[PDB]
Amino acid sequence: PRLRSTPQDELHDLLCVGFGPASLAIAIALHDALDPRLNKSASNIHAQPKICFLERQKQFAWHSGMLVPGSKMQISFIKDLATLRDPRSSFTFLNYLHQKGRLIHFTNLSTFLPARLEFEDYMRWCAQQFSDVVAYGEEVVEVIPGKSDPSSSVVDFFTVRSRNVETGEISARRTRKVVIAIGGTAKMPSGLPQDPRIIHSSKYCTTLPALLKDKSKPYNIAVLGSGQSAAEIFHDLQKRYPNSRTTLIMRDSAMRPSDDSPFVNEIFNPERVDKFYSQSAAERQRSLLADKATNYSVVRLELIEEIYNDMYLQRVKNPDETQWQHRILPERKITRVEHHGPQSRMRIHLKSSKPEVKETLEVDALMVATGYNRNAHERLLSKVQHLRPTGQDQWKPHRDYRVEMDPSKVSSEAGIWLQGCNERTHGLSDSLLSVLAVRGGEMVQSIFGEQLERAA
Amino acid sequence: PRLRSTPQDELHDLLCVGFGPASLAIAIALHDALDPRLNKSASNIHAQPKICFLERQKQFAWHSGMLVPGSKMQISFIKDLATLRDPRSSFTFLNYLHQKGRLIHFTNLSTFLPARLEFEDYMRWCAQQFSDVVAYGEEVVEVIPGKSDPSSSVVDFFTVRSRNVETGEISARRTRKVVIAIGGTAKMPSGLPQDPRIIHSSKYCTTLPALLKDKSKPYNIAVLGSGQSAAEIFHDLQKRYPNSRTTLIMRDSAMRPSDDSPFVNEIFNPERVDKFYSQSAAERQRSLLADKATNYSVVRLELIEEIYNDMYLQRVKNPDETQWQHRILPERKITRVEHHGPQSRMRIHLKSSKPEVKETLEVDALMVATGYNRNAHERLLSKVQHLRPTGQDQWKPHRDYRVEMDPSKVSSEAGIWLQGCNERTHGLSDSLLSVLAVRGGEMVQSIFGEQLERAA
Amino acid sequence: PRLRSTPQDELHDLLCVGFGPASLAIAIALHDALDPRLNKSASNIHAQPKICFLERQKQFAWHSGMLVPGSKMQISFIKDLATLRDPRSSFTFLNYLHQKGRLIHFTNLSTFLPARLEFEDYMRWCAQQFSDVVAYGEEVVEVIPGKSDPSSSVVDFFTVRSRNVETGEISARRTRKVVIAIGGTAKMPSGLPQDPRIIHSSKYCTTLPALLKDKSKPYNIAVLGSGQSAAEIFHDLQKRYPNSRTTLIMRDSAMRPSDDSPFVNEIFNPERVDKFYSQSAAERQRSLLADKATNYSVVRLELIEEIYNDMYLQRVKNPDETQWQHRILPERKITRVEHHGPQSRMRIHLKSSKPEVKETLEVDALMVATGYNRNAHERLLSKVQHLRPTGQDQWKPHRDYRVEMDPSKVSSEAGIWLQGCNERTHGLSDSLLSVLAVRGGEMVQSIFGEQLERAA
Amino acid sequence: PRLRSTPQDELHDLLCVGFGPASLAIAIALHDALDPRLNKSASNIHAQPKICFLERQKQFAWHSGMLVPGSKMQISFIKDLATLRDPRSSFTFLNYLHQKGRLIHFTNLSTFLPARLEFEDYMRWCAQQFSDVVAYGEEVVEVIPGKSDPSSSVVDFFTVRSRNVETGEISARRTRKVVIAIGGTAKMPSGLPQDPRIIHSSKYCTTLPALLKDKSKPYNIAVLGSGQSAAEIFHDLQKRYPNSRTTLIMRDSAMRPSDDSPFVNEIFNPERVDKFYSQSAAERQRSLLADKATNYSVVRLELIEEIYNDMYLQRVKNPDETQWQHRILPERKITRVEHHGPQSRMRIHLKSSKPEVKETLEVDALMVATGYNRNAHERLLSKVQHLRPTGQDQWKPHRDYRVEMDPSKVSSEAGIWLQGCNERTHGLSDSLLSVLAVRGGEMVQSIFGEQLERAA
Ligand SMILES: Cc1cc2nc3c(=O)[nH]c(=O)nc-3n(C[C@H](O)[C@H](O)[C@H](O)COP(=O)(O)OP(=O)(O)OC[C@H]3O[C@@H](n4cnc5c(N)ncnc54)[C@H](O)[C@@H]3O)c2cc1C
Ligand SMILES: Cc1cc2nc3c(=O)[nH]c(=O)nc-3n(C[C@H](O)[C@H](O)[C@H](O)COP(=O)(O)OP(=O)(O)OC[C@H]3O[C@@H](n4cnc5c(N)ncnc54)[C@H](O)[C@@H]3O)c2cc1C
Ligand SMILES: Cc1cc2nc3c(=O)[nH]c(=O)nc-3n(C[C@H](O)[C@H](O)[C@H](O)COP(=O)(O)OP(=O)(O)OC[C@H]3O[C@@H](n4cnc5c(N)ncnc54)[C@H](O)[C@@H]3O)c2cc1C
Ligand SMILES: Cc1cc2nc3c(=O)[nH]c(=O)nc-3n(C[C@H](O)[C@H](O)[C@H](O)COP(=O)(O)OP(=O)(O)OC[C@H]3O[C@@H](n4cnc5c(N)ncnc54)[C@H](O)[C@@H]3O)c2cc1C
Repeated sequence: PRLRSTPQDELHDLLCVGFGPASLAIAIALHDALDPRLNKSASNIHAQPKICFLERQKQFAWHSGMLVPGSKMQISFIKDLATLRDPRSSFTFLNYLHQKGRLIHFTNLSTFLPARLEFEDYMRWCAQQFSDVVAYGEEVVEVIPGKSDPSSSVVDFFTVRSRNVETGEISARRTRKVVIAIGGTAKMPSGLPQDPRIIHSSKYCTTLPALLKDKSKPYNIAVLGSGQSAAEIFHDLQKRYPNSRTTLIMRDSAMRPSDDSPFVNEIFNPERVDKFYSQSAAERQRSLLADKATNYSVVRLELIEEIYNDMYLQRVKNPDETQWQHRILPERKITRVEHHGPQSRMRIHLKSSKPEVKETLEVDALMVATGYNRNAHERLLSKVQHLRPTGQDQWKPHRDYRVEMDPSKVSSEAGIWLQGCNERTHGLSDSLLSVLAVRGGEMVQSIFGEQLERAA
Repeated sequence: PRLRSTPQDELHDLLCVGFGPASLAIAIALHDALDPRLNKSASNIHAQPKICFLERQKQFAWHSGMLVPGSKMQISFIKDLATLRDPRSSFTFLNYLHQKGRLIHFTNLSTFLPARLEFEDYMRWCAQQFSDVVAYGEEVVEVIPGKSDPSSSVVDFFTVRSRNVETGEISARRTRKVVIAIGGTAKMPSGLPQDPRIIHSSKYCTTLPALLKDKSKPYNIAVLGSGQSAAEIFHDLQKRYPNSRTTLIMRDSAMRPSDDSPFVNEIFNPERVDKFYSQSAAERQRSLLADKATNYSVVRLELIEEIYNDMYLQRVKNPDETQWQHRILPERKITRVEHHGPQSRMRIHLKSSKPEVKETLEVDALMVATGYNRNAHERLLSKVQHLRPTGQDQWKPHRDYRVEMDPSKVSSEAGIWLQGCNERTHGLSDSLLSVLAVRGGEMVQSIFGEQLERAA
Repeated sequence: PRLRSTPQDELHDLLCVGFGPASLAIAIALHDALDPRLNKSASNIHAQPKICFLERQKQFAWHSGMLVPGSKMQISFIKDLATLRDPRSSFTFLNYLHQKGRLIHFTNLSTFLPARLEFEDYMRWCAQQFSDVVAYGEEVVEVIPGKSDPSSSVVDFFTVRSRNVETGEISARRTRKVVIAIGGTAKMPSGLPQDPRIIHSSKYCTTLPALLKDKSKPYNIAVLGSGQSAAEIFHDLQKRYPNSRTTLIMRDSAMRPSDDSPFVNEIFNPERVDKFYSQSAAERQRSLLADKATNYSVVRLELIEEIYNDMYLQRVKNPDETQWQHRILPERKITRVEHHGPQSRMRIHLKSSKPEVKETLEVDALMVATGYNRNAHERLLSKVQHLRPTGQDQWKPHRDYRVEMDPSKVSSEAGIWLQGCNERTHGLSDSLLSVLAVRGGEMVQSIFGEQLERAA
Repeated sequence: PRLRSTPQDELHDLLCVGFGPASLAIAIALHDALDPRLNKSASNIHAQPKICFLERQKQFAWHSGMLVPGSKMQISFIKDLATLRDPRSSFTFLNYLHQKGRLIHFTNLSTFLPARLEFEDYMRWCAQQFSDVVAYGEEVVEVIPGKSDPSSSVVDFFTVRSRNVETGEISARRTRKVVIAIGGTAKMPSGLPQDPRIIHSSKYCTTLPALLKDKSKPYNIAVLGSGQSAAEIFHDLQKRYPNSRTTLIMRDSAMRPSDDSPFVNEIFNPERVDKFYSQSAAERQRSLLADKATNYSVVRLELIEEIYNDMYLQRVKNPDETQWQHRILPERKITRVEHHGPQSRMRIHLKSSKPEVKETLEVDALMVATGYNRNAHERLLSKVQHLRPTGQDQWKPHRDYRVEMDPSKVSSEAGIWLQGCNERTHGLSDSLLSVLAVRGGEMVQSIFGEQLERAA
């Protein structure tokens, strides 16, 4: 079963916004549902669904700005894009390794946690097989309701408009159903001024070398935050700029270890989504807070220990902490950034993070590892907001990820699904790779179920 | 320097209540301060301080009710009773091993974490060297103020009364200064009824075998809680009663790993007590909460993984969880205990721990691993409460552990020190062994400083 | 593709002796070669090959006498019966877990090394799918050459005779090709007398409980050897007989760790068989000796450390080694066994293992963990020996495992293949599970290649 | 007790050649034997023994040419220079940490294996306390027998002559007793030509940067060998020369893991020296061979795994091994070195290491990590050879390390002791730090016993 491209002017069955892991999992699940080898009823399928994926990136990439050398996956390779739904799938990580002549070699490592670089290539290899149905260099700018009968009051399709990233021309594609799977945006502290020397972690590998071109120069470089991203950048900087002075600034008193214990981590199981979803708003908010240390503002223990050991090595060489080349400043917040000075160094003013004073740093660059927001789907959906039930000022995704729309305004064949931004309703596993294989399988059934039943 | 006993009728310089690790650390620090080999000025000491320790236990023991087989220390052997203050001390763990012909053998293990049994013997070996100045089988029942001039309004000594545990006779001992180092009491949920089949974790090894005498019998045994004590008991029961059905009942959703990461665990450093003490009440309460996972309601990762692996082994044998010999029931609370029935089994009624229904268990015994309180010193000190500054209805320990008393009611030579119950003012390390060597050294200086300066 | 049984009187294409992992891997590879889903050319296959497997065991079991509780696999689950040849196979370990509803649960363990019990069930589950073509309770007793034209001098088939284990009746089955995959036999020291109290490790779980029925009795039990089997039995005995005195007797000075380092362990790679096979007899013998510590007379480090820790715990309780409940006696050999005494205890006489005296032990049982031989195929093949090239007094397997036979005495369609006894020619991976998936694939091509090419 | 210097012209009680760890352990043991705090009888000592140490290095250093960044100790810090003999000693590693204000900080690492840099500083700190009795920049060139009565036939003292390393002047010092503790020499393959580009591992940090001054240059660098030194250099080169192509050449098929298992490693226990020494020459040679993997031609597992992981990362980027930046060439030997060419690169000719052809490498430098010999003491002792028993052409050290000399030629007060070269008679622990504390204690008793008994 090879998915063929649909002409731009034809009515699509599905239009996915984004082609990151979440969308890729849906594409794979669709391939597998139409594979007569994997699914018996697939022989009876006559027509290929008309499908298209829109991705703003020029080609498949997985958080390329954070592909720090030596950087490792944080989940078992078994939770790849296909295995948890079907180990027989040709899209498993193990089958990818086999296709590359690397299976025996990966096995000899005895590791569940491949390099981020390797796992990106696996997903890239997966993504390449859907090149006929993916349009790269397309940034979706809006989703617009359409009525096949304009004189009526019922919406039965959607228009998706995207801007070509190279040339800036706007194209439209019409579809019965939309999936929005666009991940998250860089989250910056509101207090920080805009400056080329102030860069979010997500652009670390991509944009910092352009700013600090000489690797041997004695720069002063600061890192803000204490999550995984901060730890990785802080650690890497010591290798990438050997003569640099680095400072880690955090409002917490310490880097804290991620919770990887097996009982707690069962919250990430695919079957647990039903259980999480069915809870009340108060119980869900309570559960997410209670299990926060699995995912947010936490560092893998092994990395913490490495950094800590480097700190002690500095202590051996020099007992005076103020003289260390690489330093951690706990329980601090940035009150002022001076960035209009003649010199190439900004002046960062610090105070105690403690509730109701401190030093100053001269830095060539500030890396801001302050996490992400997942609200970008809102802007894409503003023109379809009036289709929601009257008075409801927020999108409400059902268990199957389809947003609630007023039944009398929107036809049953038309719909919009959200992926990767539903943590509040679906649990901590929603933004991760943990349930993507199973969720992909669910999504295909939700969207293409009518066609798949006919063949079944 | 061998500490000789003081006659019961003589005025003591110091009377310590309790002879657990905290008091033992003080005894060792005193020995070391008078040791001319360790402290040069010690030659000039002419008089041995008149000192006595009162312990209710018949002999030195360290949480004997929880000496579960295979049970391990949770801190490095380096934080023993002497090393952090002076590695040259004859009371180090390494010197103990040397004295037992076991030093090379411990070394070959490559472990920082000795069995609790071994560390108890080390402390027992330490304790034995002070047998002249320790009175076992003495439970202190009250501390009473005394005035060397009864017609005056100034208190300058204390009377300590203790009841002989075997024979019940009351003895009095007079002292200028008192240390109260009595650890904690068993904490029981208020809702649970009194019953011989309901036993606190602290009495697990000591009292459960008396209740369930036949090791091969198919008992039903429940464990309440999800901290270290619960995990250890739950795990051990499977070895101790091979044919038993065990249930772990917890209000939390999972066992959670203790935080042993190196940056966070620096809060346990001796030098950090100054920093913690100097903070405000709000900041201290905030800090203790933030670092709770280092010590409370947490299980060492390795034990969690073991228990989890045992659970998966049960899954391999039987896919139906309700049929498992050993089970965990998360997010539950006990609403009712039926314990007046004719049969030897109580009936435990369960409900969801979730805020505003569930099963019933028939159990031969309920092990209650619900932690400890440290308020027992209050009852001992009721008759000295009037010596506090007017209106102050709680004991306030200074940095050096001496409680605040009204300067015009209490002479400068008389005082009371608290040890092991000061977490609120001194930090998380207060109840542990972490700072005992250093704290012991501090205590000796605070209490015997005037004499030690004369020789200095 | 479901393999149907062949009537006993029909000429088979293949007859496999044994249905252990090696034969099971061949069955799976055949299933996969005929699976049109996995192999495209398989559609064109018209006729199912006539195949049969003969197994002496009543049902599939994997070293059941050594299924010690808690006993673990020593290779990655990835080297299962199918994955290294094809990750898409329905016979992978991961697909088995999926079929049992256990995939997510195994994943949460983060282990490459499943319990031996679990891996046995996986293989059992695999084996069950071939029940139509496997005859259990059949012990093959001889292989006899046949000539379709008896007046000629050319052998073109083989007769395989097996004795029914329950009823003892002899059945014959004729085949063009034979595979002998019968594993190894218990290896006993020649010096030891025959006695019910002297039991090889391979019968430990199965036969020792019949001899020592009371688990609480204070037996004396000895273990001879220092390989993995000895370590496991010695360790287990302490749990299985809590009041017993156990002795480990070894001629070496210590238990030695298995080599699991990644560069050395590449010898176990499937591609390395070509390289090993092509070497001279002297170079192969040299290589096997050099890499012996990967597999023979070695104990997994983690088990050594456990046992060692138990020994140190005994030291803590009692400093006098001669009084320990569980002891290791290094550098000893057994010179005499007294087993005609009135009492239930044999008397074992010991001497120094050192080249050119010692204690005596009274034991209820001696467990002999002295490894295996793989020469049992010789007895099965005695009547076909005359078919070898003149003067050649040993079976010579080619790279593809087919033994050399005189071309003028044996027709090209007839042949005999050896599996699991070819370490001398094919390398250390030959007796293990390491190359079974790939070897199975090779074997199917070697044996059924002509038919598979026609469809190709 | 502070050891004061002896005038050069006075008869010494002891003259030690070398001031590495072995000699330092003797100095510490002497300090401790005279310390009235540690040894009670020490008060009665009236006279300080006249002692001197001669060291060719300008100051204390511990294998400075191999202080590779991140390089770690391979034995527990507990086997330092004093602890195994006396934990109360002021020369323990833990007391050193305390003296540096680093004790709490080392403890928080939870490691038994300090950096080689840290352990060097510890020993340096130890060494500094004996600066009065150590002469640096003195290379001992010969040991000469002396007779206090020249007309007699009895030798009763020794003359030790050393050359000043800076100025080259020869000085003589007379002593009753000599200790030779000079470690080992660089061992080079006889086949390799002399060349500045061919450097032994022992001079890696010291001399390679002088040869290859530009760290960013694309050099080709080869490493010969497969022991710990080779692995460390090979690994380090990748960090030190990021753009370089490195090749590891080894005659073995793989890097092999050091044996660190606890039962085997008991051979390193101090008490085991008696047992080893008492064995025959054949049994000792047999034992050393059997336990070789503890110490020789082996790499710590963790380093092997790191290097292996780096190799697999190269495989991910490029599947063609011949194109890798860093390569391992197993089972090779160097047959020819071309080093008279005009270019700065030598041409290394390789062949199979296999017993009775291969590539060529162009390299800027060859690092030769081929281990050490310990025969340098022979040259120092040639002029005293005639004092041995007639016909005996090798030095025979007793259990107490004193060489056998003819009783009628050498007076009982005069003697020579060997340290660090006695592996053949005393075991594998002889060249290591494992028994230095205890051996130091033994040596002091052997040499100064008569004086120490008088005070006892
Ligand atoms: C550095 C890093 C490492 C991580 N490692 C792990 C890990 O090891 N394991 C794990 O489980 N999780 C990990 N995560 C969590 C992460 O959320 C998931 O791995 C994954 O990226 C989520 O997939 P997604 O498709 O929802 O979002 P994304 O991966 O962000 O993909 C969304 C795609 O949509 C595209 N897009 C966005 N806007 C538009 C638009 N307007 N028009 C068209 N296209 C658009 C983007 O270019 C992007 O390619 C990591 C996250 C980061 C930042
Ligand atoms: C099972 C268990 C394991 C632990 N393991 C560790 C560990 O590995 N590391 C660590 O740092 N901490 C550990 N702890 C924390 C523990 O608080 C300390 O190790 C230590 O016991 C504290 O010493 P203490 O002297 O303050 O209190 P205690 O140890 O309780 O000693 C107080 C003594 O006072 C006696 N006493 C009480 N009342 C009276 C009275 N009225 N009259 C006379 N005598 C009296 C008691 O008998 C007792 O002996 C553990 C605690 C438990 C329960
Ligand atoms: C306790 C133990 C644990 C092991 N664990 C591992 C591991 O974790 N990983 C690993 O790679 N290797 C392991 N091995 C090595 C082992 O050799 C292989 O796992 C595997 O058993 C080899 O398969 P086989 O089919 O060649 O031989 P076997 O497993 O012995 O199977 C041969 C079969 O032939 C049958 N048979 C014998 N004679 C006759 C006859 N005359 N007629 C009919 N049938 C007959 C036998 O009943 C048996 O079922 C282990 C071995 C042992 C003993
Ligand atoms: C890189 C490296 C790391 C090691 N790490 C460890 C480890 O972690 N643990 C361990 O147990 N062992 C280790 N070893 C083994 C090592 O042998 C010991 O640690 C230790 O160096 C032995 O001490 P020594 O005094 O016998 O010899 P050395 O350390 O070699 O000291 C002998 C001294 O004599 C001096 N000398 C030599 N000739 C003369 C002369 N003619 N005149 C005057 N002075 C002279 C030398 O300068 C030297 O300082 C290591 C060895 C190496 C090379």
